[PDB]
Amino acid sequence: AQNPNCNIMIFHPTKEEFNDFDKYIAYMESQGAHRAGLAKIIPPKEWKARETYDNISEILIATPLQQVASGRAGVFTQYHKKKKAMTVGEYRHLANSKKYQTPPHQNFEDLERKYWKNRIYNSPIYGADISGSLFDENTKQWNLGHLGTIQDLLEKECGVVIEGVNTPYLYFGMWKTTFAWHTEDMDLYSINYLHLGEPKTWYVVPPEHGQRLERLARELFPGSSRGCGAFLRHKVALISPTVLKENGIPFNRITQEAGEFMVTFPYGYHAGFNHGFNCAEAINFATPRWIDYGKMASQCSCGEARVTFSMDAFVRILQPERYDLWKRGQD
Ligand SMILES: O=C(O)CNC(=O)C(=O)O
Ligand SMILES: [Mg+2]
Ligand code: NI
Ligand SMILES: [Zn+2]
Repeated sequence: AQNPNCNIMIFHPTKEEFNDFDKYIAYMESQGAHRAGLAKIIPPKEWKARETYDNISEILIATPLQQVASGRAGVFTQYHKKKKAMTVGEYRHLANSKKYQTPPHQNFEDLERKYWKNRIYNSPIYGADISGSLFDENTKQWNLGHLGTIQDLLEKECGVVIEGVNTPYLYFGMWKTTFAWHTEDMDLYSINYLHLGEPKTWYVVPPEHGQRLERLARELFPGSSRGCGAFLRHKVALISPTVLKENGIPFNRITQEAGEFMVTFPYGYHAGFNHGFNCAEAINFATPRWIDYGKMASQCSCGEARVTFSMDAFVRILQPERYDLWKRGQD
């Protein structure tokens, strides 16, 4: 078995190897990358996502989200308070303000310490989940707006044609902006490219150990657990590395820098935070190996998780028994 300790692997494809996306994902899996739940891909030196980022300030963040925490430093939830629209140029100025900027620090580890110590005492503002792409249309390799669609993968694998579309999302972050512990919708893969700015630190649980994280989460968030049998689908709970270590939960961590891709694998729980002003782009995707994870994915039916139009068909075809109850939660 390749990568039996489930370490995060880092890949350096050549420009030749960067041509065929599906093939390279299958290669990474042949080396055991999926066992970690997360892999880093450093693009060939010849590759670029676009020529410059000089003209992005007029992108609109229609609903910036203020991430307000409740709990204790290592075990907290966050809720998202909607704020007034602002441009990316306005948001970048805000991120660089004295109130919101990254503090002085020695290195990523020092910054990570300061994050866990201090996050809950602040409410950073996240420009998340903005439909769109920063890849130049002429970028042919690993262009997240030109991937094969999950609907087409389900059709190729299973023969059933379904409605729905699959497009990327932009994320504009600042210091302390936070992504809560989650897997993807329908336990899909994700791919995330850090276009610009300051780093993003990731934490990940190997897929084979995801249920250990779920059991800890039920213990640590007991009211939430009673409310919903899949409450991590709400994407609100945070648990620190120290707490995970105290409770024996297997995990790994890595920092992504600008110019790097990360891939999350089916049922790889992940969480993290941004170091300062940045912009990332991410999208879900599928491979043949995903289908069995899709069929087994938990679902929130309490009404909180509320997701895209396109998840309907995935539930309806892969999980017909659950369909009725899950759709009640959607309506
Ligand atoms: O970058 C973020 O805030 C969150 N991204 C992801 O969870 C992802 O790419 O799967
Ligand atoms: Mg612009
Ligand atoms: Ni994710
Ligand atoms: Zn729920």
